[PDB]
Order: sequence, then C-alpha cells, then structure tokens
Amino acid sequence: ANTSSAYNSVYDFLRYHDRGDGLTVNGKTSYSIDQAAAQITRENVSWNGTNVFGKSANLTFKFLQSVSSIPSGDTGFVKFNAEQIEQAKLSLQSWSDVANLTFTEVTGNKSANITFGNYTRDASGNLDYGTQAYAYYPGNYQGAGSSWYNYNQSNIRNPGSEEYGRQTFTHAIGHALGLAHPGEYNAGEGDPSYNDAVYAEDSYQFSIMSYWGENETGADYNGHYGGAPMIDDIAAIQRLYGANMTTRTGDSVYGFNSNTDRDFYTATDSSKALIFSVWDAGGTDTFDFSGYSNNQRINLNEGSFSDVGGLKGNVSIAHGVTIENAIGGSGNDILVGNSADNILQGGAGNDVLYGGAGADTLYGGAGRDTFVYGSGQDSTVAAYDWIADFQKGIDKIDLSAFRNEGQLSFVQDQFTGKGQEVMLQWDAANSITNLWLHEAGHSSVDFLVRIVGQAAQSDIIV
Ligand SMILES: [Ca+2]
Ligand SMILES: [Ca+2]
Ligand SMILES: [Ca+2]
Ligand SMILES: [Ca+2]
Ligand SMILES: [Ca+2]
Ligand SMILES: [Ca+2]
Ligand SMILES: [Ca+2]
Ligand SMILES: [Zn+2]
Repeated sequence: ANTSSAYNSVYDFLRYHDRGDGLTVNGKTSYSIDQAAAQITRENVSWNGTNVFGKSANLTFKFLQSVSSIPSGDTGFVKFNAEQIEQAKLSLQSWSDVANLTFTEVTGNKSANITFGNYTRDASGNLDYGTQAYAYYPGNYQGAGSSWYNYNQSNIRNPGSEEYGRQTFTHAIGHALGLAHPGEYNAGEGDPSYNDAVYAEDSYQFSIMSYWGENETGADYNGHYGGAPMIDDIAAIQRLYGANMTTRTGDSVYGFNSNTDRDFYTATDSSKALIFSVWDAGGTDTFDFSGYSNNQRINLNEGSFSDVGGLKGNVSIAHGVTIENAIGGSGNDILVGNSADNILQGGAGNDVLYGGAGADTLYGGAGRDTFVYGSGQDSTVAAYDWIADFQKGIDKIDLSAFRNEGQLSFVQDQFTGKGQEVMLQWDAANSITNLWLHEAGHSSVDFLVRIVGQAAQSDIIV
C-alpha cells in the first residue's frame, strides 16, 4: 500500500496532535478534550454553587474605584485605567461568546460577582515589581470572584499593546468563573514547570489557564499570546455553564476579511498573527487565511489544529463546531475538509486539497495543485465532488489511496466489470469531464468526481 506523498501529507496532518485514547505525549499521559475539561473544572465550583453543571448564569462585574483592603494582603491599590477597562471587557466577551453567561457592569456601592483592581506593593508596604496577577474562585466568601493585577508590570498597564496583559485578564477571569490551572501549581509556590504537568496537553496551545508555553507541546506562536479561551478552556467553561448557541449563527468569516468584530479572530494584514480556537453556533463559515505567503496547513475537522500564517498549532476548532470553507494563501498549502460539504480554495502556490466525505467544491487556484481522495465515500454519485478550476497537464487528482485494495487501472470508454478501474468522460455540450471509478466490491459504479474543464489520463495519479 505505497501511497503518494500528497496523500501521506494529508494522512499525517489529520493525526496532528492526536490526544487521549491511551496515548503518551512528552512522556506524559495524554488527555482528551473532555478529560482536560474535567481536570480544569476539578474544583467543581461555579457561580451556581458546588457540583452544578450545565447551568447558565447572569453575572455582574465592577472596576473597583477604591478598597478597604485586598483579600491577599497586597497593598497599594490602583484602579483600572481606560485601556485595562476596554481589554477586560473584551476578555469577558470572549468567555460569554462560548458559554451561557451574561455580564453586566455595576458601579457605585453595588456588589459584583467579578471585580477588577490593581495592586503595587506587598503586605509589608514594599514595592512589588515581580508578581503578575491572581484571582479568587466563585463563592459566598469575602473576595470571591475578585481579580487583581500588578500595576508595576507594563503588560498589565498596557494590555492593548502587550499581549500577555490581555491573556492575563482572560486567565484571571477564568479563575473568577471557576476554572483552575490544569495542574496543582501556582505562582509563589516553589518553582513548578511543565515537567510537573498532570497531562501532556497542559500548555497555552490547549488552555490559557495553563502556566506553560505552547512550545512545550510542539506549537509555536513566535512570541505572541492568544488572549482568548483555547480549545480545552471552551469545553471546560461550557461544562460548568453550558454552550452559548446564539453566537455567530450566521455565515461567519475568520481571519482576513473577518465579520466577527473580534480582534482575536481578525487579521487586518499579512503581518498580523492569528491565535484562536473558534466557537461558532451556526451558518456556513469560512477560514479566510488568504493574506499569508507561508505554507499553511488548514484542517476543518472539529477539535483539530492548523498551522496558520507561519505559526504552528495556532488555530483550532472547538468541539461541537462545524466550519465549512477554507481559503489558503500564496504558499504551498494543505487544506483538509470535514464530513460537511466544503468549498476549499488553495489560492496561489502548489496546494494539496482533500475534501473528505460530503459533496465538496474544490478550487486549486494558480499553481500545480493536487486534489486527494482517500476512499470511495469521499465522492459518491449521490453527493459528488466538483473540481471547478482543474488545469489539464498542471493539476493532478490523487487516487493512490485506492491501492490498498488493488492498483487502479485506466479504461478508455468502458468498464470490464472486474472493478478497480478509472475512466474519464468528456461532455462536449457542457465542457464537463466526469471521472468515474468502479471500486472493488461495488456492483455498481459509485464514485464520481465532476470536473469543470478538460483532464488527461496523465493527470490522474493511480
Ligand atoms: Ca457562523
Ligand atoms: Ca458552520
Ligand atoms: Ca496556496
Ligand atoms: Ca467534505
Ligand atoms: Ca494553488
Ligand atoms: Ca492549479
Ligand atoms: Ca468529498
Ligand atoms: Zn492562574
């Protein structure tokens, strides 16, 4: 079963960052999304009480203007500045986007579920320029839900320009909602490291509640920080409060030309980095990564990771989400669809497109592109694929995967019945080329790929 390098690149990319199922990664136990979610919510606490799951919540938040004391003992209180307020609201929004939560600001003497405030000194009254931030779990105790940040840190004062600040806000709010660090560790306590992680997926690539960089799991964000909930965070927060099915239910576009009105899902130009795990509750959606020149690998399968804009493992799709279309850039990309009907556009460069199950429409774009098929279920007659811009003598249709059940043979105009034969039929009236494949074990011809344009036998890889 010697398959092509194109098929192999798809086969391997589909297994990129496989997790759970008794696997061992980095010498650690591998957790599935749900296992990581249960670990992150191990304190079993939320604003609805203890051991209460799938229950929505309407919460209040406040930017403290003064304090009688900070619950931690720290001192030198400083209220949130305008930039911190705006970024904190964006962090709150990134959480309410995915879970059934509503946030309403309160002012004056009114109490609030979640509060924000800065500190600058320790209990002894000495300047603290080393710590970052901390927050308290939901509860009925003094300080529950309060979050605090070190004003002496520039990233805390300028969260809109220093990415770690925004990520810190999202992280802290996570605690204020009931989420814990993926492992038993905290700042100030000894000096933990990724080696102390309970499971392999305890890193920024999977959870912003982690303490470890995305590099620990093989990802690379080139010095950037995502700022929004990642895949395991989304599953975790939804475990506690339920999923928000009213978010972006229309046709949504992520990346370039985005209509999300969310900075973390938007790329205004090629120099912008994208780091996100998408939550989308409906409609026909598109991953538009057309503005990059880097060779990208885009996967539309729920729960999967993609390598976008030169970064590694920076984009993922949350469990329970179906993204339909993808657009690559000028680089040599790999686009992998899911079981839904996908429209894939490779763009310039030599791309590898794989529609998977469902009736997909594929555009290789300029360049020497390869349209890959891994099984007869990829393009059944009842839901056939369309390759709309095939270039005879330039593009290729890869059927090497069918070798695992016998080498495919080319027939000119008739099937013998022996099976495992491929045929190209030209429809002069419509200028359409029908690619028929009579697969072994199939009494009837059940595989068909319709091509808008001419195709030669030498363009078909068997
Ligand atoms: Ca949508
Ligand atoms: Ca969708
Ligand atoms: Ca491309
Ligand atoms: Ca598909
Ligand atoms: Ca192309
Ligand atoms: Ca092409
Ligand atoms: Ca298909
Ligand atoms: Zn923390």
